[PDB]
Amino acid sequence: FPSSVQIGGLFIRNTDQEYTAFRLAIFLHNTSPNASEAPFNLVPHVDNIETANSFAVTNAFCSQYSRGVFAIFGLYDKRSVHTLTSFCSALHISLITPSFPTEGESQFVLQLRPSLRGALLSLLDHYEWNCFVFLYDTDRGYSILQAIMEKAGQNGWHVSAICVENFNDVSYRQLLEELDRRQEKKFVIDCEIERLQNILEQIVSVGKHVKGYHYIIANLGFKDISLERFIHGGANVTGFQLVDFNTPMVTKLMDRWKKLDQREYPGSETPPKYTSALTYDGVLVMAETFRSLRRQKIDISRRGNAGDCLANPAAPWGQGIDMERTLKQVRIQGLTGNVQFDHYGRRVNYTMDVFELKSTGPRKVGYWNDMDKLVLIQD
Amino acid sequence: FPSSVQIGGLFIRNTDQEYTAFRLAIFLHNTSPNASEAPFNLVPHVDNIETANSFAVTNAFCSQYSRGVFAIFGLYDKRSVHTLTSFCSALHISLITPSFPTEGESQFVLQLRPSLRGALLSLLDHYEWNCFVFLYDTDRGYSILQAIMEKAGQNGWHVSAICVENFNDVSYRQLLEELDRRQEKKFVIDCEIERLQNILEQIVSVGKHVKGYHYIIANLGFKDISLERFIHGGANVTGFQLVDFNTPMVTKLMDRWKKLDQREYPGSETPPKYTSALTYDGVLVMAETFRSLRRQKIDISRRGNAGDCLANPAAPWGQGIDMERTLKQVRIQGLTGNVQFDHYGRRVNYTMDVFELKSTGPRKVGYWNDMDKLVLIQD
Ligand SMILES: *[C@@H]1O[C@H](CO)[C@@H](O[C@@H]2O[C@H](CO)[C@@H](O)[C@H](O)[C@H]2NC(C)=O)[C@H](O)[C@H]1NC(C)=O
Ligand SMILES: *[C@@H]1O[C@H](CO)[C@@H](O[C@@H]2O[C@H](CO)[C@@H](O)[C@H](O)[C@H]2NC(C)=O)[C@H](O)[C@H]1NC(C)=O
Ligand SMILES: *[C@@H]1O[C@H](CO)[C@@H](O[C@@H]2O[C@H](CO)[C@@H](O)[C@H](O)[C@H]2NC(C)=O)[C@H](O)[C@H]1NC(C)=O
Ligand SMILES: *[C@@H]1O[C@H](CO)[C@@H](O[C@@H]2O[C@H](CO)[C@@H](O)[C@H](O)[C@H]2NC(C)=O)[C@H](O)[C@H]1NC(C)=O
Ligand SMILES: *[C@@H]1O[C@H](CO)[C@@H](O)[C@H](O)[C@H]1NC(C)=O
Ligand SMILES: *[C@@H]1O[C@H](CO)[C@@H](O)[C@H](O)[C@H]1NC(C)=O
Repeated sequence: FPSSVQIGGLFIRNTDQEYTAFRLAIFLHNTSPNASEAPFNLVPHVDNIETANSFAVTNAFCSQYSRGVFAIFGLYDKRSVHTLTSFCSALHISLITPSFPTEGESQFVLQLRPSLRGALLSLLDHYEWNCFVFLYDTDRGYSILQAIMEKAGQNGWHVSAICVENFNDVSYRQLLEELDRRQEKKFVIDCEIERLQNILEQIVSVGKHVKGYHYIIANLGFKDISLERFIHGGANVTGFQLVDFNTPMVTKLMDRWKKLDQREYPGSETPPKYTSALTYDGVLVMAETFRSLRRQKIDISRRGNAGDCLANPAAPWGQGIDMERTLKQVRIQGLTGNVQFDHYGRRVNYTMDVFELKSTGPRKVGYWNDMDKLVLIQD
Repeated sequence: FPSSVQIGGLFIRNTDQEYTAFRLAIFLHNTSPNASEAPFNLVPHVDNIETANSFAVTNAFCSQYSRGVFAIFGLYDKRSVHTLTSFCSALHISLITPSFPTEGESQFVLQLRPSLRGALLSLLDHYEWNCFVFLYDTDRGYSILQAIMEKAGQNGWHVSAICVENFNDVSYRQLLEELDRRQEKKFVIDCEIERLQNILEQIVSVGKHVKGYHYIIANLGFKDISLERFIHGGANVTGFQLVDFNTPMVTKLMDRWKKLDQREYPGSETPPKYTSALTYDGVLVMAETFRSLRRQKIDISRRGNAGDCLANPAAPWGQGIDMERTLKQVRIQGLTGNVQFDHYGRRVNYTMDVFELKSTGPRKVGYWNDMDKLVLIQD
């Protein structure tokens, strides 16, 4: 087994913090005082691309492929998910990603991000929502939209779905205005953080951040966002929190996170978002995987592969099958809790806290896990 | 100007008829008795691939790119739209496609298929639908879904959206059953032809093909499908028909179409579907485009380009800009009527007939064009 293991790093636009987390995890691994933890070094070959279109991601993949990576830690969006996952499976180069889960690809894709679908639907039931509007964007695909619209159709919900991509201050006013005329009181928001911040501001500019309005934020990082105004406005706001900041592992990470040079490690100036936590865990998963391969006595090597992604015929890495099988057997504790997978490479046996906004600030009102579903606190 | 022009042909799964149309148009061009029509020959370099995943489409593109094609006539689906359009724009190789329109790509993509969005929404208004279910699949993206759900949210429609991908006879029964319990009477169906045929059968097995049920079929080929049972059942069925079979141009095509050897030209056994008509027009558009380039005295050549799609830096074809600009200026008559485009490469100044199902069979009840919108017949 090699003393150095080559892995790919494929990051896209506005993922500075995630890359900072990637770098920290790798540093902590390579400088570990524990020979058992680090019998090999991780040598990342990284592309940080700002466009993230399909052509550029394909070129990045092929560049990493020719540099002989055994696996790729990679992010994608709607525009690149298909090429990246397709090239990975075709060539048996395992993809480890913190990006939105995707059912299509079923081999060579390990999806660190657990599904929010069940939790979100369970929540809507508990609250007995029947008429609400769904504000959203499509950067992370259409799964949540489809899940909501299907649940709505089977339950006689009157849901008004509205895409807010490319809305300006005017679009919103009009949007928030009409909304005002219909007297919409309940909302589910599913957007990128940047867009989320903006919508929330608009709602506050509108004065619908007061009681009694209710907002459910459909993401895994309730605490990643500033809700000060809503805490003061008095509106209901519910969300999910995958990362538990009151645990030793997260605490220890935070201890180091706060000491990072914010100029050299952009994104360290704020606490890690859930995507950054997922990225850190991804490195933990890869480290465990290579330790396992080593125990299995599988001397991973890509010699003497041509290194050409467009080679005809395609020449898939023969040891890729072992890598992929071993990845999915990983079961470790991470920033995002129990990290464990099914054969499709999807997270299973996981939990997330459910938070509500109270005067005192965010308060935990329960949790959701894939075995018990929604469990609220009660005396 | 070369006497032979190299073009790409990228066809995916179950596109036999479309390729048959492609071949016929090219044959009719190369064997034209008219020197003005054919001052050059069209030399297609074709890939007919059965999987149609992103890896295979990228490899096909690169193979055609290295064979020195000036443009590519290509089909895609949700899985390949991004790679194909991305590679085309990056390398200034114009894509001419009959596939579902896509707003993202704004250069080097000419979209032969006109939008159905306005027509469909106009239709729902005319009929004053407020409560209906939307049966659909996602092979052609989510535009129609989004358009419906947004229109619904702004108009207080109670729409129940249901995706039917991967439904079997059991899924449908349950589906059609529950539907029965809710007493759903009105439906919009937006699926692939194969899936459409199947749903329609299920509905007939259910007995909801009678009066008074209403079905709106959201596609451009009302006549492409067998509705015999519904003609007899007595249900309302409305749809759109882009190709006018009672015109000299279509008639002449049909004259030759029916004489095709159905073994050598699979798909000729039935009348051309609207996608096949679009494919034929695509060749007409390319022929006109090359005739225009010739008049402009633009001696198109890709010498001595490396021919490597993954070349760094990317070396876009310098004459690609002219090709792309000229494509979009094309204005000709085709099987699908007036073929004309805006600078985004989208169809404009087009019309489609609106058909209803009557005892006598399909009867035209009006039309929709992008200037007049919905115009119904009335005494
Ligand atoms: C605001 O959120 C509170 C959360 O407490 C909602 O009240 C809860 O509703 C659930 C389900 O209806 C009950 O099981 C809890 O007992 C309720 N808690 C309390 C303290 O009342 C409330 O419905 C929401 N109100 C609005 C206007 O959105
Ligand atoms: C869910 O995950 C936990 C680990 O986070 C699993 O608990 C472990 O189970 C093993 C047996 O396989 C015990 O030996 C360990 O002591 C447990 N660790 C704990 C409790 O921290 C649990 O088995 C998983 N449940 C599933 C997969 O159904
Ligand atoms: C079935 O379709 C017929 C189409 O004629 C519908 O009747 C038309 O409705 C439109 C708009 O309401 C009117 O402008 C036409 O004058 C109507 N035509 C006729 C002949 O009545 C009818 O509403 C549909 N019925 C059902 C049950 O779906
Ligand atoms: C819509 O398309 C038709 C062609 O199908 C255009 O009609 C032509 O207009 C030109 C002037 O540019 C006339 O010289 C031709 O005689 C017309 N051909 C016909 C009527 O068959 C029409 O201009 C287009 N309208 C638009 C683009 O607004
Ligand atoms: C050393 O690393 C191995 C593998 O990660 C682990 O089992 C062990 O607990 C570590 N030892 C210490 C002292 O942390
Ligand atoms: C010959 O082709 C040119 C260009 O397509 C066209 O303008 C002309 O009408 C054609 N002539 C005949 C007789 O069809």
